[PDB]
Amino acid sequence: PEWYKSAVFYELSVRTFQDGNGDGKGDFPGLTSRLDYLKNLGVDCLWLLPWFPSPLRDDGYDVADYRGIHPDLGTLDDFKVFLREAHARGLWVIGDLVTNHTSSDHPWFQAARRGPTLPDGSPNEYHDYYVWSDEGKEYADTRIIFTDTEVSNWTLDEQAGKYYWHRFFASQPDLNYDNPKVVEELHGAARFWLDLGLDGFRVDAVPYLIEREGTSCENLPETHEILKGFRAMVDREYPGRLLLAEAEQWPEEVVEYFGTEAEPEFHMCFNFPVMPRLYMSLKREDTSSIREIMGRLPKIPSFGQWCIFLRNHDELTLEMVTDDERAFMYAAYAPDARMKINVGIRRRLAPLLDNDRRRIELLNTVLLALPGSPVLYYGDEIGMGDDLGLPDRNGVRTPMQWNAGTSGGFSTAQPSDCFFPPIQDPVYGFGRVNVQSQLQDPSSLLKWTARQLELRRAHPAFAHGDLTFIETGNPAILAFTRQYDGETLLIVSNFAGNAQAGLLDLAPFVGRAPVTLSGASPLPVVTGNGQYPVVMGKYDYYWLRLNS
Amino acid sequence: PEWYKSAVFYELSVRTFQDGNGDGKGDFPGLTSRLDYLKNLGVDCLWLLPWFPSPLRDDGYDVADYRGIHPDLGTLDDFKVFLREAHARGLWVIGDLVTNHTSSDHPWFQAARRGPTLPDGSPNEYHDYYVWSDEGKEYADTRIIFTDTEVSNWTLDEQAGKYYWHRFFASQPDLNYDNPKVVEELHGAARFWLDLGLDGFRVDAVPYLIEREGTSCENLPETHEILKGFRAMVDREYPGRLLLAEAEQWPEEVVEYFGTEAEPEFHMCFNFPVMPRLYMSLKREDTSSIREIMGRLPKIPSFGQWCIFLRNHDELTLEMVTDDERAFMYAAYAPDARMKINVGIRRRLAPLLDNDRRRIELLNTVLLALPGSPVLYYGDEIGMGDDLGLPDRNGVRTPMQWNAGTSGGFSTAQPSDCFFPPIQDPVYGFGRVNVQSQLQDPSSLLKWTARQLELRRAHPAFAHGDLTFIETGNPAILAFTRQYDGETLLIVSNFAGNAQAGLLDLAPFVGRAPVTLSGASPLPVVTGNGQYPVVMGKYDYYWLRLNS
Ligand SMILES: [Ca+2]
Ligand SMILES: [Ca+2]
Ligand SMILES: [Mg+2]
Ligand SMILES: [Mg+2]
Repeated sequence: PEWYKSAVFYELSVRTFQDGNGDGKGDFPGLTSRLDYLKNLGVDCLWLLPWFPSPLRDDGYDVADYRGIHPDLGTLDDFKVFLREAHARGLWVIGDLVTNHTSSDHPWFQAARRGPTLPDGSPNEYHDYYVWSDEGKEYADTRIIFTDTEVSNWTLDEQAGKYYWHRFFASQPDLNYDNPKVVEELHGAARFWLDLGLDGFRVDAVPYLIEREGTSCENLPETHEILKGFRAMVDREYPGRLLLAEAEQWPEEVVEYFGTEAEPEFHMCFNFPVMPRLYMSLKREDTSSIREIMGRLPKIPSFGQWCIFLRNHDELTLEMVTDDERAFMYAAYAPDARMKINVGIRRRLAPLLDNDRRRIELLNTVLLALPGSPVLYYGDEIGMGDDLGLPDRNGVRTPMQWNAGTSGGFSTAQPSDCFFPPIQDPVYGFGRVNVQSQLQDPSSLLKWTARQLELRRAHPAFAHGDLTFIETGNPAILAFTRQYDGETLLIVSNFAGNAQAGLLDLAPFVGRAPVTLSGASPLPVVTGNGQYPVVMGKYDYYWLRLNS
Repeated sequence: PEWYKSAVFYELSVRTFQDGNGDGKGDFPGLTSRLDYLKNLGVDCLWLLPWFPSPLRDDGYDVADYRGIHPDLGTLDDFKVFLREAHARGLWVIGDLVTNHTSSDHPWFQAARRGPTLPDGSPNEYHDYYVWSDEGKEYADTRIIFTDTEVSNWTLDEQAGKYYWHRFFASQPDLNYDNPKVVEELHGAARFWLDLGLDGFRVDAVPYLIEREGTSCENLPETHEILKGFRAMVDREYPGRLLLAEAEQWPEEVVEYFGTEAEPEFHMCFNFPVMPRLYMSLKREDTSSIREIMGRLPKIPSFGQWCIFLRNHDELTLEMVTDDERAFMYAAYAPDARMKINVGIRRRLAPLLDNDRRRIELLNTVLLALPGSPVLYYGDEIGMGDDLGLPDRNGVRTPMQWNAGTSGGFSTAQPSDCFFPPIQDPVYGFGRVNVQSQLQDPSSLLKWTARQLELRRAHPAFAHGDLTFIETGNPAILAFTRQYDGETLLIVSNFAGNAQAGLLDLAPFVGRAPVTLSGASPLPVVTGNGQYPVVMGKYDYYWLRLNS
């Protein structure tokens, strides 16, 4: 199998991970000094949030120069040196190719807003790089994604005197992909970084490339054609590199971003369908949704691989769930109106689960058992907290907490002088939660994560095997098998907060002796009926092999 | 039933709990301000460590005035107010009556070491308050209890020119209970405090009162008869008051300290027999030794109630276990030779269990479900650690950690200036393990202890009911029932570090459904055979009720 099927991804922001020069802002030298950490955690691949020059009105997803490194973060030679030292430690590295849009402050748009004609008479090449309208009347059949800041997907530019289109901030005008000169430019943006050694791209907001009147302007076929073109390029010109879709849609729509095998698109897609159901199942102590949503996922092509994740740098999205489910999830997980944003909840993993470690562990054993490659949001392995006094999703992006010293080890600058301020509240602050402490605690959450990644690493079934739900007879107990090679694993997870009993249907496994993946603790051999009784305490997870 | 059969006890030392005036030493004004915390924790009786005038050569167990308050700790009026404020909250308060010995700085011993006759010529009333010998020959049978420090229980006195007896430090001369004027004085001391309102006493070192040649000078008949006289005193003059005994002996000799319904002695004794066997059971993953020592305990009288604990201000003592048993506790639990003191281990509960919460929760639920009244050591409810850089068991007595402020909130004094210096290492120090953090943390070990004493309080079978083990068919799992009034409880606990299976023998409960005490989750009904399949994760505890 390909390398990315086996990997554990780890998602960090250069700017909030480690500061190297005391300016209060994370940078590449700082990241480079921390690399042994990620090596020894069990991480295989760094996913870096955007590092490009940018005015940071969406924290770097408003790219202003696809071919550089933001001054805050180091120089291009810094990047080159970090990329060298990552590969010297067996870490693959992938970027963010922000394809749908650029900053208002990108040269292309500053040039596009001059008009169709230049003041001499000749055409303005760059005007048609972007999406203009004289009235802004087009595409009304579309939803606004940033509901808490934007009123229209059309904004009037003062200079061009007409309306430009954007699915996100008006800082971030949409690029016009019916212009093949623009498709050129981002093949060329990709080649620039692929030639430097980068192993792949998270591609940003792929469902929103092409708009069309009288459609939802999401997931359209021509969008997939643009994306097949990217895969065609990378397969020919840089074999073995990764393409990783951020497609946040319903499951029938998400499987499309893989593509047939005769004409492929991405290699991997995030499993946005299950992420909200993991949390919902917890509060309801009912796993039905998990199995039904895993149910609506087709078989995917040979080269395909899901990226399973719990949280990340954006809010917990709720835009692809039922009106009912969404209401439930706010009631269970956003008690304060301050916790809500944009059809979503902006909290880090540990506070969503009340800092209860039995629950955090439970959800992480599922992340690593469900089929795919698991990606970890930085700091979620020491149990970091949110800071909601910060605006718009910055609250979950606070600086990494390395030790109990100045700014938690993030900078020698004072927390006031940090890009976002290091958390110091009595529960989740760097005085209580930091890596130093958990390296010297025999029992810490950092240690526990590393151990389960070893344990996952020691059974290739978890990364490569099939999935089959077995029926338990009690919706608080979710159970499934994963088979690959001789291995057949059995994973039983109790989503309720008191003891539960189930009656696992294991008729296909009569004769087999289940034992524990930690020290092969023996269980009764499955016999006759196939119907196996089990009892489980609070949030327990049995990880088991079915000999022979 | 009497109050002490229902109480939760909390052990603490006034000197290391709360400083009031920032002089570095804890004091009764500071303790009074924290009674809200103790009441809210669900504690019922405070047990205080000795608070008398003294030179603290054994943290005040070497007493130099029975009817004063050590000035480190306040005035006798500060003590009255504390006592008034504790009762005003429905809290009992018991003291420590050090009976066997007095400081060498006690007025008595200063007088007694002057000889059997004064200079003027009349007899010295005080000389016989202590046990003198001219040779040191006598009582050659006895063992030294402070094995690391004293070579001889006899010590020459420079001034009296003859040897004096001490079972503990040389600076703690033994009182002589063959003089009835000593029994007189300690009845009067005992009265002094009971007249002020104290709800009883822990009597210290009871086995070693009277010494007789040709015996071990422990547990003697004449030591019990002195003690029957104490019970008789409080029985008559102060009905209600608890007598409580520290008797660190094998089970048959421990049970003598209650002393039949005909002429009673103590209302309560520390269950020293089970404690080593709980720790040893956890590391063998084999609970047999817990059942064996509950068996060898004979039934105690009607007024009697065990005192169950895990840790306390002394070392985890091993003086009363096998050579093999002791070798296993030393190997499993004392990797540094330094952690050994006086046949036993000087470490706090959280270090002993590798700071592992699943394990701390395990033992504590066992503390709460075994018959007896449970006593908690101060700060093991937040998971405090130890400081081996202090001498002679003081490592487990560092100041309480209230918050992350100046000395963990124990004082405005710098930690260099505290009586003992607050713990500050990266795992257990007060920047990470403190009460502020855990009152604010939804899922803290403190909140856990409270929510888990409330469960205990909600079921009088825990306090009063019987005890019956059941057979589980797997020595890793420890099950018992407890029955009182309607209620039959069923407590199943896994002592292994990975999932275990067992077949519980529930034959006399067929037709009956076990249900969960938390959130009333019912399990499969016990049927036909009675043989109940169960599975259990890492250090699980099932607290169940049996309908109907
Ligand atoms: Ca677009
Ligand atoms: Ca004595
Ligand atoms: Mg910097
Ligand atoms: Mg003081």
